[PDB]
Amino acid sequence: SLPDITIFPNSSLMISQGTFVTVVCSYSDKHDLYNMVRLEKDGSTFMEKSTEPYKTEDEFEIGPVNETITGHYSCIYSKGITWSERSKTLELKVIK
Repeated sequence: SLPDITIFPNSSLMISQGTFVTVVCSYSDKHDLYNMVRLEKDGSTFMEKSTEPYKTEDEFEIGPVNETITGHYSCIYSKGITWSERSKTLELKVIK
């Protein structure tokens, strides 16, 4: 194999205007328990859908991006009104 590189901190990403972004929400171990997944942006629901029946990843394609896409994002998995769990938060900054 070729070498790899990883840099920290990596929670804040730069994204060019007109880019297509893919957000991959994932829930190891517990995915079958939750029937909805939502992408939260800046404290409110941005996109949502039913979870995949047979994979543990749920993708949201966001593109082409503009300035409205700048913000903080997290994935929340839920069932009904009572149960929900959230991921870490990532920051996107869209640049022109």
